Amino acid sequence: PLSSSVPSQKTYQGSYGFRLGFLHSGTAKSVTCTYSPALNKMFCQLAKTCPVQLWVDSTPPPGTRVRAMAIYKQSQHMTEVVRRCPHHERCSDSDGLAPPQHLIRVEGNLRVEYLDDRNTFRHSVVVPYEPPEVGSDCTTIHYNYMCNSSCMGGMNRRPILTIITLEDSSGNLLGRNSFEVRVCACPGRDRRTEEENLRK
Amino acid sequence: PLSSSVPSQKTYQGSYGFRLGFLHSGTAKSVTCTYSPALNKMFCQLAKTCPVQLWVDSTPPPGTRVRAMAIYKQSQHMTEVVRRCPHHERCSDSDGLAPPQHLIRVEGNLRVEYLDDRNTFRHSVVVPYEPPEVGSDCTTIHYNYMCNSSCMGGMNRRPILTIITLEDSSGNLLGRNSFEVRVCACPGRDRRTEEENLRK
Amino acid sequence: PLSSSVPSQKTYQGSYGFRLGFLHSGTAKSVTCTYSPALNKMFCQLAKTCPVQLWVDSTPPPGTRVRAMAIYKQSQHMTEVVRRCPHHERCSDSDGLAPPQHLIRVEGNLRVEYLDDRNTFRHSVVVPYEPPEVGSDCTTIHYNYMCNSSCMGGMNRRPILTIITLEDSSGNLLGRNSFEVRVCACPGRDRRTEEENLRK
Amino acid sequence: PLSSSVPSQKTYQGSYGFRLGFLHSGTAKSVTCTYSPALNKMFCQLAKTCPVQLWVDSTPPPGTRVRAMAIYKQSQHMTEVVRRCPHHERCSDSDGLAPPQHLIRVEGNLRVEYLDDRNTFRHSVVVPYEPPEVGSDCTTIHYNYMCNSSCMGGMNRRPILTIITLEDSSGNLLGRNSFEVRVCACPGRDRRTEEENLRK
DNA sequence: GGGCATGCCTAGGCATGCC
DNA sequence: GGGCATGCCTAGGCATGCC
Ligand SMILES: [Zn+2]
Ligand SMILES: [Zn+2]
Ligand SMILES: [Zn+2]
Ligand SMILES: [Zn+2]
Repeated sequence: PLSSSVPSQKTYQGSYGFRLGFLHSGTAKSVTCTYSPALNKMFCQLAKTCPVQLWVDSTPPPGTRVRAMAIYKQSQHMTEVVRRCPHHERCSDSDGLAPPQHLIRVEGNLRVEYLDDRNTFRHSVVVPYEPPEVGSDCTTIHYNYMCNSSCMGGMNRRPILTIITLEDSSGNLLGRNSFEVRVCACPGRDRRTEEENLRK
Repeated sequence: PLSSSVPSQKTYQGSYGFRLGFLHSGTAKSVTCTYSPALNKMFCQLAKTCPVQLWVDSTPPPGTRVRAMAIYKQSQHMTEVVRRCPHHERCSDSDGLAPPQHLIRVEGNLRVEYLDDRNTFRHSVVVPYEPPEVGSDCTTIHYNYMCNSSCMGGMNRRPILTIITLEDSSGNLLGRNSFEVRVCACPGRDRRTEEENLRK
Repeated sequence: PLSSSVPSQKTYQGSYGFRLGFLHSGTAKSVTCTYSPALNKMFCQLAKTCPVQLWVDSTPPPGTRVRAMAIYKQSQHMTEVVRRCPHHERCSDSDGLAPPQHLIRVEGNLRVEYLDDRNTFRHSVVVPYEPPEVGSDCTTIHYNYMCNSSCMGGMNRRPILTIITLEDSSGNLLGRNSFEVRVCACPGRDRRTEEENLRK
Repeated sequence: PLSSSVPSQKTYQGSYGFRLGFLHSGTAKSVTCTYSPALNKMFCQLAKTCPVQLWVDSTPPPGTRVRAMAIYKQSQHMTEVVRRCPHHERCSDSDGLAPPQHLIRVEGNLRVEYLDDRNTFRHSVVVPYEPPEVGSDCTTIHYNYMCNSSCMGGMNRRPILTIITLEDSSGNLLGRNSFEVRVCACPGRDRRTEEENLRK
């Protein structure tokens, strides 16, 4: 169905200098997850690990949370809630934690929460923010996308954005970043195709 | 789910000399329904008209009915009921007569009945047999197939057979014929490919 | 654990001329199921369809059943019950019909029964025998093998035989045949290797 | 299952100047335990003795303990508790002291304790710290690793770190060090392979 | 229709156990 | 200990949708 609103996608580093980082995976045909700096776009396979690094200039307070939400990138689809297709919704692949209709999961976090917003109807997945150890320089979260961009009755070949927000314990906004996502069978092939088309 | 049984597919012309016939459509691009005599296989597009001719040596009694049912061709899948995938099942394309989950519809017949067999769980579509119209030596029935062979969560790229039975009143068997079906985007392309592969 | 007995493996065509047949699949590196006439040995992948044909000279009575049981081929292992390994036993792959510890499953048959013999401790899977369609010449049963021959804590790289018995309603021996089985990742590779080694 | 937390792996020599040392074993393939300074990685065979030296600049107080814990090295697996596979868990190889599911054991110490943390669900093995024997400069602990890195349903080919912590009698941190571990059939072969690949 | 768009299968060859 | 035994991963390439 449709949402009454559209989540802001404006980059906002905020007080803590919140930025995203991504691994340097190349574009081998079927690399599981690869990020394009040129496009600010992640290309990844269904249900595979997608590492996203959280960078901050200073450490946010305890109780700070990290939320991920997908929206359609094209303005005419923006009000449509991004959700899994009827087939994948029904298949038996829930990890015991995630609701069957949620596109975005976090893997390997017992404290994960899945929200179905009563007012906006938007799905999101939230985990507590954890600083890195004083040595290490960033915190990595591992997302799984549970449909292909092409799934009929679902994203139906429409591009999406993932919006990552840093929130305090009440859910107030601390920072925001985003990136485009294509979930597909051949991330390396598809990334090189879209990068080539930039020259066209 | 699974059926307790598998419908017989044995050709049986019976007392009335029941045979099927098909149009001579070629193998072009744009072609919505084309039949391969070499493969005894119909290639057609989703929700497009598929004419099947009923030929008989003599006219069956009034009350005679014509039933169509799909089964998976591969033996290991035979017990699985052929049905629409979750996406097409949910989309809003019912013609007001056909249940949403039935793969096979008859178009242009007010006296069409759709059965969901309580014992076998098989879907089928039945119309009254009408002797041929003045000038024709055959009665034509127009079927529509409402999922592609490739629909995930549905036929999922498994070939099917359509079994056409000539039945009497009680439902007893007067005759039987069958043909393979591929529902696909490019029937002409795919027909020529499979015919070529016959030489391989 | 150990069984008190060892099932006979003697070929016995019996009154009905019971024989097995197998498809002509080649030795492509990772063909899913391929049979070696030279070795009387099936090579197949885990959980993949393995067609076995039942041939008879004349039709056994209604109520006749077909049973499959694995035993270790090497004499010193013969008394050890063939079962799934601890890992596969625990994984969530049951089809709703087969107990988790059974190596051998039948796919696509609602009337399948799984037995855990109270006296011998042997596992077996049984289905009703169904004659061929009026035209057809044999009956095909589709087995799945749910561990690799190499599974540690399970078959642990020991070869097995599958024993197929034709039985009456009561369990009385009507006929018996058998074949060796290797469940492996690359059936074609492994079949060619063992066939080559015959010359060594 | 998953842990709610991830143990810190930051090196911390602390007040007592806590360091690890390892023997100079070469890579004669057969070798049962060999350490790579280039990789800070131990390569060892299942259940074989793995000497780890504890070095300190000054002697920690009586009641000081030494704890070992494994975690997955890859960030996406970090929250998954490292444990033995289902096969090795079930086999009859307990030394009378170690629980069957613990990956890491200490050999030759009657005062060994095995902990299954109620809050984190992590396994660990702890012994009292003993200053070196007179004439020795370090204290050697002998660990055994009870699965191969490749065990299916266990580590499943994922690299692990062993974290060695010096803690006081309350469990408070006095010092910490770590090393990567590969448990495998051919330590010398595999060490040379990974060292060679450093140049690639 | 002719060109893509885009998922699925599999042969090759690497990873890794075994005696 | 070198020679295999054997499962896993994925780039090549086809299957099949789309307009
Ligand atoms: Zn989907
Ligand atoms: Zn469909
Ligand atoms: Zn197994
Ligand atoms: Zn193990």
